[PDB]
Amino acid sequence: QCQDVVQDVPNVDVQMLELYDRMSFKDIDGGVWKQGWNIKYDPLKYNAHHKLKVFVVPHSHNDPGWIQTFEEYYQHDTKHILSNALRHLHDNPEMKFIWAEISYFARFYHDLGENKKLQMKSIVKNGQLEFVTGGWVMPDEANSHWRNVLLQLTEGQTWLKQFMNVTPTASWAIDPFGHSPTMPYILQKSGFKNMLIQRTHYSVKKELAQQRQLEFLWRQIWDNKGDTALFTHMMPFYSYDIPHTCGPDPKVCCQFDFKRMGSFGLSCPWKVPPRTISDQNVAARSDLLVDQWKKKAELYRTNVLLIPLGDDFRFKQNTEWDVQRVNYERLFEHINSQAHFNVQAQFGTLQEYFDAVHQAERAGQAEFPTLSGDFFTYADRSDNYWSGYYTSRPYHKRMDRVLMHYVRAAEMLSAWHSWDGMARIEERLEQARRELSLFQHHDGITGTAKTHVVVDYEQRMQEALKACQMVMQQSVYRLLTKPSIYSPDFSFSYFTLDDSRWPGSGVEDSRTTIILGEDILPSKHVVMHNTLPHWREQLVDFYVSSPFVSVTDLANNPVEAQVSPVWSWHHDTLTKTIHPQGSTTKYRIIFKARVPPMGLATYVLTISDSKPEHTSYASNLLLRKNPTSLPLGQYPEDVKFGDPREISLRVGNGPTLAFSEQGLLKSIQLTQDSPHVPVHFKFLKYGVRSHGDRSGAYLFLPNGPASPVELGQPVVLVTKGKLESSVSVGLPSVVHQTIMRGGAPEIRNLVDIGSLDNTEIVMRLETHIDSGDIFYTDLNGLQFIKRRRLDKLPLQANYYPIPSGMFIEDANTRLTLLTGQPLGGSSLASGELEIMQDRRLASDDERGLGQGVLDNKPVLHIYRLVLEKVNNCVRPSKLHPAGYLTSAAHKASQSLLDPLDKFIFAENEWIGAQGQFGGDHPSAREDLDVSVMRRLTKSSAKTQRVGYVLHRTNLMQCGTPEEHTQKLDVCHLLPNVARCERTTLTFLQNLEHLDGMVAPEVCPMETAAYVSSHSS
Ligand SMILES: *[C@@H]1O[C@H](CO)[C@@H](O)[C@H](O)[C@H]1NC(C)=O
Ligand SMILES: N[C@@H]1C[C@H](O)[C@H](O)[C@@H]1O
Ligand SMILES: [Zn+2]
Repeated sequence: QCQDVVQDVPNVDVQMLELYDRMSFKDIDGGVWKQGWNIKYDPLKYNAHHKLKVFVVPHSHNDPGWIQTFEEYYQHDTKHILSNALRHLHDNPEMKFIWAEISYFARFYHDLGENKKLQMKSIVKNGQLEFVTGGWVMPDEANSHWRNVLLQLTEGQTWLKQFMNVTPTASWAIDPFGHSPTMPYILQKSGFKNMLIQRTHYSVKKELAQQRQLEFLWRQIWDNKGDTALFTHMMPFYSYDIPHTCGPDPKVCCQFDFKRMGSFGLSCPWKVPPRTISDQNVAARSDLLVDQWKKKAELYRTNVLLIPLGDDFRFKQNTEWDVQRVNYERLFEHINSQAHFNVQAQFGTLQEYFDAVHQAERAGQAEFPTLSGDFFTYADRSDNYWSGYYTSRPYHKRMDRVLMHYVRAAEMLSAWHSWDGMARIEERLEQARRELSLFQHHDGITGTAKTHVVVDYEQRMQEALKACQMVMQQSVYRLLTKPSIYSPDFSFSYFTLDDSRWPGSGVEDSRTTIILGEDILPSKHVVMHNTLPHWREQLVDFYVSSPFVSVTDLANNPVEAQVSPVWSWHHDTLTKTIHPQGSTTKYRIIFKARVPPMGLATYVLTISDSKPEHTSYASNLLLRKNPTSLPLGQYPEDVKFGDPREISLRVGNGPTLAFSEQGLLKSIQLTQDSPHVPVHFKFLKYGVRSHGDRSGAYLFLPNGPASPVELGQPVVLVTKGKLESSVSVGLPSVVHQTIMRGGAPEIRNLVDIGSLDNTEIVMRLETHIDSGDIFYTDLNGLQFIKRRRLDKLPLQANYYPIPSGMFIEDANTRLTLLTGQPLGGSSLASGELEIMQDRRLASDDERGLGQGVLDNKPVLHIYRLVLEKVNNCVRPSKLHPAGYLTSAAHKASQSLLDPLDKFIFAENEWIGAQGQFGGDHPSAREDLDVSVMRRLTKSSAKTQRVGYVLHRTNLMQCGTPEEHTQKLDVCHLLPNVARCERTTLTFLQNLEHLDGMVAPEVCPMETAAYVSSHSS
């Protein structure tokens, strides 16, 4: 039976929200362990029959971009680290090394001669070089979507299986800025047995260390039974560098970083340098080091101790390999032979550490606590909370979500067929997956890299978008053209993509107008794709060169349509106002597209000489004092003008929205009867401190609560149509738009912070919902976690990642804000929600980036706003740490992240065109998604294989029958199935051979992967 994820509160030893409520977070000086205490141990704890086993694990943290680009670091540092690791591990059989970032390792290995490839394979096979995690990168855990965490994990592990014949089962995450339970969720479903984390709040490290709870079985917050649990090691100290990994006193541990004696340009800030180990000092040196090790061991439950030995881009020079290796070997020889220490120390790997810990556990020497929750928001010291990077470089955060969807759609659309090598499908998909995967790095999507590195990530993602477009349009042409007519040129553009929300109106004028005319071209085919596994209707829009356009399906049935002007906003330097201009040569046509599950639907746009029967025209009202005319070319309705005033709008039988005279929402009425519920949007600004620590790309250090943006008398544009209405207003730094299509409104903000230095712009919602101190935010687009706003912590500590949505509720009412981009946000008072839009910061914030954030560019942020009655919903109890979306909020999120794709046929006539693809595909319940569909074999494989990742969310029961759907069996989506297997989520291991070749659907909050084999 499926676990109930709502009604049983798991019993765990440590529940992070409960721990937060209880903890006092006092920042006291703990002595040499600044954020701890003076650790004491009983020397008689170890003896001949109970020794301390110490694993020193050499490592090198290699950022795939940060202060230099990926390729710059590869040429300057990483290729030398890997070349010298190969040499020194080969020559020194007891030395060990771990490696995390497969993007760099693949970059290196493919440039090796065969002789060196063979030597590399041998030091991996014999266990000297060990891959940890084996993702393409070490990803951010706050802003990343779980689908892209899995994508990058799969990209790295598929490479490693192919070329190194290994699949890591231990994860190493020493640098992401706070940690998410989405990681153990994905890793445990991908064969992992152990993971390690580091950047958790210094007060959490102290609290868990005092209880010896730094090693725990980390389960998901809803998991009563514990089947999601993954053994997790949290490192105890302030950094992963050598001063903070040997033991609690960095002034002592720095003396054991043998790269700091001077010739390498490094030194010890605690003013005592390392000394070369010799026969004359090894006993004293070992005394000092073993005492640090035994203090660190006090914080953990077994007699097996992990000592990382590394730092950023370490193990580069041959002289550095020698100075670390030779000095540690001298220490190990002395320590291991001096019975009075009762220690056995050696170089080891991460897996070796975890294997020895679990051998101790099985021998009955330790029992580990259970834990649920997350580790946000991180602070490394004092009040320095790392909530700034939840928003930094928001243009690229939004681009991540656009590319996420494009990769999914290109892999799915092209998976239906096998393609000849000449089509370059696999090549373009590999490039797209790798550039998106690279951006999941903890200096990519986080917005914490130097300006020229951000430009490199953007250029890579632009090439990845172009790759996706090529694959998608080739696939649409093949899926919708009569097979005996299909005659592809794999370099040709049969369709171009039309995307209404990226980069966005006002960000780039990149959309193509469909040009129709009696003397050039009467009509145009367009095609919509729906990547979701259920039938979808959704309004779509295109630019057209006439307002007199009508739409038909490919059975020539008329489709109701609305035409609206194309409005653009200009900051007018002559009048010093922000106001809209309408085009006099292009127009927007909007209509409802109905598209099969995982399918395609074709429509035709036809010009006529006059208003067509099934096309209506929106009215337009410009509210401002001092108006001037707004001609619209051939558009048949004249614009109307008026002074600023409150206005109300309703589309279809949907909610009625009321707006202030400044163009901002004031209330929502859900039904014709019901109350006008206050829901007010407001824009505010945070500044930066003029004394003490400055906000930068990582840190948010506001100078108090936000202050309202002074709005003046902004110009408001109201467009009212049968199918779509909107209110748009030109505010300082934001063109804010509320769009209504008959259900939950859509909000679009065109955010241009301009030259406003030391400013963070926030969008706040004010309501009467009696939420108190509780609010909910998501983790990686996968789950919603309960937050409690703690007044004992500063403002910036109450900011959390908002990777896809947030909500507040009381007994009767909920307000959910869904996002199309990860941003930071909070609820700083009962009834409020707020989300940061952009931040422009002049100073560096002392974490090594060496710049502020002064490279802002206009970005179009998108949202959905769902106000709902929830008193009839079956919700978790007050003690449950999770929350769950309603059906309407989940569908609104899907509308933002995986919209219909739109294709415009590029030539004048499409011969052989077909009207639909996928009409026979099952329309699966609403809580189930086909997150990934990917063909895993090239055309030369006799047995083709297609992989699917199926995710089922959990939606609240609120009494809507909402029913009859068809079972989805992904293993029968392609014909001639010969086998169906359940696999790990990376597709790399078969877990179950399935009866009747049927892939079962999954339980709420579960994710499974299946591979179908076809003998076609
Ligand atoms: C891959 O490793 C497995 C595990 O022992 C081994 O049996 C197999 O032969 C290896 N494949 C090769 C040799 O590349
Ligand atoms: N350890 C530092 C943090 C910075 O953001 C970059 O990821 C470096 O590795
Ligand atoms: Zn890093």
